[PDB]
Amino acid sequence: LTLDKTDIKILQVLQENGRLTNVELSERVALSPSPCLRRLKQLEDAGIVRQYAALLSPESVNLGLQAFIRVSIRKAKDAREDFAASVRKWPEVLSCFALTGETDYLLQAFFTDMNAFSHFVLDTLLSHHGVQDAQSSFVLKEIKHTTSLPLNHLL
Amino acid sequence: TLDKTDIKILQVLQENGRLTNVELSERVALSPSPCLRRLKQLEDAGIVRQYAALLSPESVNLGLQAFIRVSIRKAKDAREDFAASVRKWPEVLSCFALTGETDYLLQAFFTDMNAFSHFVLDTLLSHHGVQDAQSSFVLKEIKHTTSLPLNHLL
Amino acid sequence: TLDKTDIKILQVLQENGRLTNVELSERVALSPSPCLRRLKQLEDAGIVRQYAALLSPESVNLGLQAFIRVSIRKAKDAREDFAASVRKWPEVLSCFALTGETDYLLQAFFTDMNAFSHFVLDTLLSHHGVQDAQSSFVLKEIKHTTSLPLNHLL
Amino acid sequence: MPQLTLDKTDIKILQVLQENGRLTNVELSERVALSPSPCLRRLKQLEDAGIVRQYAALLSPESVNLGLQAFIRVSIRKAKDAREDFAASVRKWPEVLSCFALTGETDYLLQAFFTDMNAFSHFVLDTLLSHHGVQDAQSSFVLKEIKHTTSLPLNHLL
Amino acid sequence: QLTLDKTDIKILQVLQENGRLTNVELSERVALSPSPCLRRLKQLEDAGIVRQYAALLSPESVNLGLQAFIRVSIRKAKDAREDFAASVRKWPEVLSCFALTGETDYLLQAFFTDMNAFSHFVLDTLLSHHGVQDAQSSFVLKEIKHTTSLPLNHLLK
Amino acid sequence: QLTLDKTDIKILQVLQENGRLTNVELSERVALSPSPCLRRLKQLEDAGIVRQYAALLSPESVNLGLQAFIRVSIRKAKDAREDFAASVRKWPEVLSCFALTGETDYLLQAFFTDMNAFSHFVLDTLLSHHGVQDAQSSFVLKEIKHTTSLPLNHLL
Amino acid sequence: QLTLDKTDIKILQVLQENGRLTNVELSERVALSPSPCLRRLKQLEDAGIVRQYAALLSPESVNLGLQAFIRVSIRKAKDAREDFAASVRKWPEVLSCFALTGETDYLLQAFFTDMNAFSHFVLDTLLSHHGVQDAQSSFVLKEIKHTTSLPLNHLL
Amino acid sequence: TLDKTDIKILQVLQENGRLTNVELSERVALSPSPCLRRLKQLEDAGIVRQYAALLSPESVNLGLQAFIRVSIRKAKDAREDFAASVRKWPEVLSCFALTGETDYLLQAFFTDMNAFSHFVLDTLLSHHGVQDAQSSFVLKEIKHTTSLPLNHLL
Ligand SMILES: CC(C)C[C@H](N)C(=O)O
Ligand SMILES: CC(C)C[C@H](N)C(=O)O
Ligand SMILES: CC(C)C[C@H](N)C(=O)O
Ligand SMILES: CC(C)C[C@H](N)C(=O)O
Ligand SMILES: CC(C)C[C@H](N)C(=O)O
Ligand SMILES: CC(C)C[C@H](N)C(=O)O
Ligand SMILES: CC(C)C[C@H](N)C(=O)O
Ligand SMILES: CC(C)C[C@H](N)C(=O)O
Ligand SMILES: [Ca+2]
Ligand SMILES: [Ca+2]
Ligand SMILES: [Ca+2]
Ligand SMILES: [Ca+2]
Ligand SMILES: [Ca+2]
Ligand SMILES: [Ca+2]
Ligand SMILES: [Ca+2]
Ligand SMILES: [Ca+2]
Ligand SMILES: [Ca+2]
Ligand SMILES: [Ca+2]
Ligand SMILES: [Ca+2]
Repeated sequence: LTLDKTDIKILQVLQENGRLTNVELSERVALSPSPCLRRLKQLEDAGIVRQYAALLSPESVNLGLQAFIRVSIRKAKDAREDFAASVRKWPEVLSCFALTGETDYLLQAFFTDMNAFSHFVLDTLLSHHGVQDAQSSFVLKEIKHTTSLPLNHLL
Repeated sequence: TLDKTDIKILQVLQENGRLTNVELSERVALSPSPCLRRLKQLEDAGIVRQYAALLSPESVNLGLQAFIRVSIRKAKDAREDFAASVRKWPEVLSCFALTGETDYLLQAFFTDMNAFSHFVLDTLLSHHGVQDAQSSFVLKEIKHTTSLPLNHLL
Repeated sequence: TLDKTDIKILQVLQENGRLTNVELSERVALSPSPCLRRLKQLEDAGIVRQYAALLSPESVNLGLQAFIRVSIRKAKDAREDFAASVRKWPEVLSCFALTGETDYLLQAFFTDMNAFSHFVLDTLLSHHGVQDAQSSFVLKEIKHTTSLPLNHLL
Repeated sequence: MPQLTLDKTDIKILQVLQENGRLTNVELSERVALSPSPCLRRLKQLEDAGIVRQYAALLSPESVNLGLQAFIRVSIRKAKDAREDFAASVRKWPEVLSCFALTGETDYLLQAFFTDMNAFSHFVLDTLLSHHGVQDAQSSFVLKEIKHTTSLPLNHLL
Repeated sequence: QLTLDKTDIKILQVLQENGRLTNVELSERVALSPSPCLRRLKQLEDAGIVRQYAALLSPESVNLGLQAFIRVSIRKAKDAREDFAASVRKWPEVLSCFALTGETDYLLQAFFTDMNAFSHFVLDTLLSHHGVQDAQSSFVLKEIKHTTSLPLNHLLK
Repeated sequence: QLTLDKTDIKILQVLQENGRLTNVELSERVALSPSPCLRRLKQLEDAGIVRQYAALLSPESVNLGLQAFIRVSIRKAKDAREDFAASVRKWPEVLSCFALTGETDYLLQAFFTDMNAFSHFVLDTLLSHHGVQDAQSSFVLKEIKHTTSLPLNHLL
Repeated sequence: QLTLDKTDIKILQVLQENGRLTNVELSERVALSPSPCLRRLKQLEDAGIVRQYAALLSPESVNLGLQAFIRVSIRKAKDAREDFAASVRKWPEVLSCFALTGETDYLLQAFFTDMNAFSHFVLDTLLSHHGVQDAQSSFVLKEIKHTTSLPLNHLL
Repeated sequence: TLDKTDIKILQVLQENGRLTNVELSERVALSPSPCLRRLKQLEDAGIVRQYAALLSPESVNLGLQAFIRVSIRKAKDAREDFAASVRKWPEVLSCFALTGETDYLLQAFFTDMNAFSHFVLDTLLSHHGVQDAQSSFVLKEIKHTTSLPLNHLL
């Protein structure tokens, strides 16, 4: 159905604390336990909540190097498919978007250090047949990073 | 200091963060009590910085996802005011000071191309520190996960 | 050769291509009998290539106006085939071979980024001649008129 | 929305008018399968409710000695109303037909016509660049017009 | 090799601007007897310094109102560089050509009547050539300065 | 305005290659008597067709074996584009200078003895100029073709 | 993995600056006994720390007036990265070669006599090589700083 | 004054800077006494500007080699202050004013990406003269020698 302010605040609270209890959740939305849990399921089935996940600290797991790699695919057949299917099998790459502009594709990957990166790029990214060109930048400082989408545009 | 079981939790949790101790204990092949101290222990540390509900963007009218490349003005204030402003802009999820010709990279979600129009013109570029902005748009999500790779710890 | 009076006709007609022979007789200080000949003499010659209804994009749900900067292959007939193709794509209104870094420039209209994505990925780039493309979108229309300047003719 | 108030014939009106904009209700109606009174009804509503914003004559640039079509990319300055004053001034330049605030490296893109490269030189050096807001300009020219129509596509409303 | 002095340099300075002075005139401007003056100038030619005497026309005056600078990029063959060079030599509208450093392989200086004329060249000749991978051209809005004259002061001690 | 006929142009073609001919020598190839042939070339040079006769020297022969094409950016100011234009005119090592379209504001053609002299130029004088915002220079590796001669077939 | 003692650093600081020193001279700079200076040093050399001792010459002194940096791009063909690598190793005019991140695939530092020398190298060697897709070179106008000495205070 | 022998001295010494005169005097086909005579004069002139020990970065924990393309502010003499500063930063081994888009180029070494970040953001960009910096990093070292070519002197 349509989301009303109640359905939003849930999403708002949950995008920030996705491991709450239905009890805690209700206590933060002015809802009764059962009526809360009903509305959350609706939201889940209707694709609105696509996954509950535990966000780790990159540094905590020795992942220092956060890479933004701008690749450029080949003008060949099934080059964009093979590439896509490949990038889906590389755990070091978390995200991947076909972008407007000079950049054909953009990858956000994590690595131990520059060595790890060098090995990745040289012996896997660039080895892929469909990769024609790669060009990568590194994060010096994380100004802001959240998974929480904006929701005021539904009020 | 992490160990093999300690880790296997993280892999499981990263993908299903809303598990029950009983369930998580099961997978990591632990008992609830010793499982729970570990999972806690890991949070105590900061290994897990948050559990979050991940939303479908289109599901919520946000169809337009932009990566903007901003270049900040060269002044002592410029970097901090801008930093403090971008933290207060909810349509922008991420922000990174990068290497290369791009000084700062912004990830943001918007309702449609018009919404973007008002954001950049009436907020982004209006900010005194913002000297120039240059933006691209996602045509296709090939892959998007939040789960870090962990095999380099084994 | 056009005289000051012919010039006034074309200027009036470029702005209201539906104007009556009478009001035209007025705006150009003439009689409707001769005045009509001047216009006929124009259409018939070839100064006036077309009269058109201009619609408002938003009005018909075309909120996304695109400018695509293509690069054609260095093929004997890549130039021909592509040109033939862009002629049949109703989403692309104009197409120019420019000077500079860009080989061709396309101005075209879409419903939304989705409609775009499908066009660029399944039709633009799928075309054999198209080597690479990079497009930018219209945040704001500061001015847009089909009327040419004519003061250089007096 | 355009599916709530528009039906087959209404969309055939706008297709036919976009290409032959200076007819008469009878002439047009004589081509959409209607009559000189009902056709007017639907027609007087399209241009009443914002659809048909203008009827215009389209001239041949070379015909009127305009043989140099230029696509200038301008970067505005980070003053304040730099963006206002520029916008206001672009509208006063007859040589500049269109002006758009685009995404990408370019801030604004102007489409303009001139007589010859001299005319253009004088325009850029003496006007575009002389304006206080214009920080930089870079311009390319049209070598060959592959396709140019003012008519929008409407098949997305069916 | 020759040894050039004040009086020989002046000869070259004077000639680089007035390539049509007589020997007499030239002899008075540099303060020499016509006879040895002449010898000198022939010596200066005989030494390879004076490559050519030419008349310089005003493009505008001969309806070549549009001057271009075309940054062309040559394909990767072996013969591409030579075929292209040898073809550019035969294009009269193309006056100069230079293999430059940086992102440009070759830079061309060419003159045309107008943009139609240019369009016709680029699309039907330059890009038609098998070696030309890509072209990217700009045009002269204003000629702030243009001289054939080399500087020679560095030679004076 | 002068109305150029088939012969007049020839006179320009032949001159553009050999600008030091004797009026007789010219008479003898243009198909004009020494009197008319003479008067015309004057009509031509007075009209503004023939703007000058110059000796063309060999760069390398005079130790100048480093040709530079500088792409410069001028600061947008009231006293900017003027001052720079006037300065470039008094810089002997810069032969030509063009305000061209595209990403470059100005293109400069300049000759130097070596990379060091260049260095001194750009650092101490080109970039020291207050109008000069940015400089980006390349160098000629090989001169495929260089002629002063304009084409004139378009007038036939 | 290292965490060298407060003077073991010093030895490598001094030796990076005066690499032909006599153990006696080395001792009077780090304030050790003349014997422990071949102990501390023995160890360091006997690891991988000191890769080599070289005489550094003055480029203009040997006529190499033209120091150039070349941004090369490999073909995304086959073993292009190998053949090229092995070839750059054989070109003595090319001192350094680094595979960088960014729009540039490879960066080369080289030295030449004058701009001509460079032209011959580029057209007749670099670009002739099968793997080299495009080259793009800038030159050094002025050397602000140049030392072979690595910073070591991060080990204290 | 720089004959064939003097070059065979320099070729040998650039590779083995700590070469025994006994050995050196052999590798050039000289007797010891006149060999020591030639090298001396070669360094008393300036040909041999320094003898130095070259270390292995990885060995000293400097994993990140990096090329920063600086751009100096066109101020009164930012050019001077910056130069004087860059000589005081030991992390930056070399700095060159190059032709092209790049005003200055710096070659510098660091421990890790964080060290780098600290330098750029708190030292490089904080200097008043620095208008912008863009930096690329060494993925792999195909070749690096301090020895110049000398065949051109034969
Ligand atoms: C798929 C991408 C390469 C599309 C391209 N960036 C464009 O703007 O059209
Ligand atoms: C802080 C940023 C301006 C850093 C810059 N993008 C770099 O390459 O180091
Ligand atoms: C209107 C402009 C300031 C827009 C900006 N250049 C962009 O890339 O989106
Ligand atoms: C048709 C295009 C490839 C022409 C090219 N952009 C030029 O400036 O010459
Ligand atoms: C005067 C110059 C700065 C003009 C500029 N190159 C342009 O194409 O608009
Ligand atoms: C060697 C190159 C292809 C590396 C690439 N330019 C990058 O930034 O990762
Ligand atoms: C002739 C060109 C291919 C030279 C190349 N642009 C360079 O900088 O070395
Ligand atoms: C010193 C630098 C600003 C010089 C500039 N890179 C040029 O090519 O002229
Ligand atoms: Ca692209
Ligand atoms: Ca979408
Ligand atoms: Ca930058
Ligand atoms: Ca809009
Ligand atoms: Ca191009
Ligand atoms: Ca034309
Ligand atoms: Ca911009
Ligand atoms: Ca002109
Ligand atoms: Ca090149
Ligand atoms: Ca030379
Ligand atoms: Ca490393």
